[PDB]
Amino acid sequence: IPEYVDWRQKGAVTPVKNQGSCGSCWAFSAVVTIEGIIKIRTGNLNEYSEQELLDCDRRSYGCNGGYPWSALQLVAQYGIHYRNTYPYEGVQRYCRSREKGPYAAKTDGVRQVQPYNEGALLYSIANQPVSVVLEAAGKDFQLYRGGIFVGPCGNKVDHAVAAVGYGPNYILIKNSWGTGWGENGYIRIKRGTGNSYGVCGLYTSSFYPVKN
Ligand SMILES: *[C@@H](C(=O)O)[C@H](O)C(=O)N[C@@H](CC(C)C)C(=O)NCCCCNC(N)=[NH2+]
Repeated sequence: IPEYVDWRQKGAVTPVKNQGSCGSCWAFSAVVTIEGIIKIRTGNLNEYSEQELLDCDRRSYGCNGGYPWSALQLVAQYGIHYRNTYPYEGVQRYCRSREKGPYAAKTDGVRQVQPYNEGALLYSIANQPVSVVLEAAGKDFQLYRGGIFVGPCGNKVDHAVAAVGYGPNYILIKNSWGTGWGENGYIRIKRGTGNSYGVCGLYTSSFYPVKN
């Protein structure tokens, strides 16, 4: 795998989104990985529905949080609609996937990166955007404006985001806090520290969709 990956440069990343107050990061993270794998496999970059996962993932708890793995398993089992078909409302509502016609995309499964293993995560990022989790509760992360983020942070992971690239010192993260946070909505998080957890627990729980 190469020294640099940046799926934005491959046209595989949609604009940065803002989840708002709803604890829907798990769905945004999942959606980033679906948009990416659909671009990688088909050549078209589309936006898909975080709201659909929020409403329809019966293992998640809506705006009270959820599981990126559950959302990706939902897109592989049923599918997902375009974002314009099922727009983001920032609140869990009834599942309306039935009422919006056939799905726009469907994946074939979900694979987990071997946790606590930087190279395994880098290998998955070289192939596609990856859903990852991290500790975002610290003010250092909350107030991050730019640069390669080194913390301070613990590994108490609480926030799902998406890894869309990396470099020699960093992993490139698409957050769902709008375009005014970080580096136009992105954060570069230090890697190569020898901490199995990753900076901010970045290697704790990482998933990506599989699409044949
Ligand atoms: C993410 C966010 O919007 O910042 C949101 O809080 C979330 O999904 N958190 C996850 C933790 C990370 C994805 C690792 C979470 O808490 N998942 C477990 C389910 C939520 C807690 N349980 C209930 N019943 N609400």
